[PDB]
Amino acid sequence: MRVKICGITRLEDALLAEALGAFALGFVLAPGSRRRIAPEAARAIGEALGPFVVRVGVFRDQPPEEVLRLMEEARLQVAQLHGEEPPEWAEAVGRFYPVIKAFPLEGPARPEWADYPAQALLLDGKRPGSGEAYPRAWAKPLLATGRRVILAGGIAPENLEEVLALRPYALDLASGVEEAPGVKSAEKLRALFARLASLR
Amino acid sequence: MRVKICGITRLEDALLAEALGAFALGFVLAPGSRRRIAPEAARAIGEALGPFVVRVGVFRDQPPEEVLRLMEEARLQVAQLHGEEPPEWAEAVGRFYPVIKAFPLEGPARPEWADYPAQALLLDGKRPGSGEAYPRAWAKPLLATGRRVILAGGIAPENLEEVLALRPYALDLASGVEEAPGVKSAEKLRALFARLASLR
Repeated sequence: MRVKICGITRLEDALLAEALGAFALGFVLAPGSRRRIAPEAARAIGEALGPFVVRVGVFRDQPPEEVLRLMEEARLQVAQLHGEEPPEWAEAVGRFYPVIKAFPLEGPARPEWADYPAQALLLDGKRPGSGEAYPRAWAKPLLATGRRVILAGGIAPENLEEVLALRPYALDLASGVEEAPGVKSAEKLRALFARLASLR
Repeated sequence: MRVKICGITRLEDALLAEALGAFALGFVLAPGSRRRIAPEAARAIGEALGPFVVRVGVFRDQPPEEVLRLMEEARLQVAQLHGEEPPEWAEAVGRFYPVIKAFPLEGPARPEWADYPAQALLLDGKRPGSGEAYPRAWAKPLLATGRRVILAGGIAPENLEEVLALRPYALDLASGVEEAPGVKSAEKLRALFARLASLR
């Protein structure tokens, strides 16, 4: 199963996540987040990573002119629009980078989202980065569309069997592997990736 | 273990490699190569892929400005320099994209290659694209340096043990999983990833 570790703020965490087998790493550049990091910093960390890990930039309600300039600034490869950006904007950025669109789940997901112009659709719980989970089924309607779906929302090594069952494109983790918001736990990560291979 | 499937020329091959768990896909843009693909085609195939797979451009003795133009046209994320590119060129391309530098092995690897300015050093056979293998121990001297090394040169699901034992950063495959140059074999691709999971 593909795993993305979001909210990276330290070299230490990026390297461990990479070593454990993460396919992608998230770098939050949305002013006002509990996991925000300076673009220049995210780039420094990127100079330290290997070429086979995707660098994702996370934004929120920022004009394409902004995002594209930030993406370049931090030398990122994929843009995650976590605000409520217009498909027009997603399209403008999607013209330079693959785009992942975030969508809150206050219940069932409107299959019409599979219509949003993004290479991946992320199903996150009520609040963004609030470690709040939700019932596994709430993803059915979107997964049904066949679009690549990334499951997030309080995922952790404990309740993997659930999300893993749905067999989505990838899993996105943050709180589930942190000792604190923005700080990762070597142990948590270790077990997580230990569980996965175990559930081969 | 991280795996890159190089020489992609068809969407079906890119999709299968992605589905099987490849971390990266190679798109050859070097004139004279048997697995060369049109940059507009690499872009099109790119639009069909998920965001968590790295798109690599492969070049040979092409100047920075050409490399950068191609990377942009094909919308690729990492540049693989497979010729005799001097460090100056690697640094120039590296201002914008992570860089992988290939070294054709004709004997034990030079530890001083660790000084070349690239995020990863790829060890290929005496004749790139030939599918010819080489004594794996030859990788020791460079692996010893601690830098990220990617092993290539006629790797196939049949000889995974030896290179897997070297614990490099990643493995690069092409001929080992093809029915013909540029045309991947579904059977071989599945065999490879099954053999890997079985040797975890």
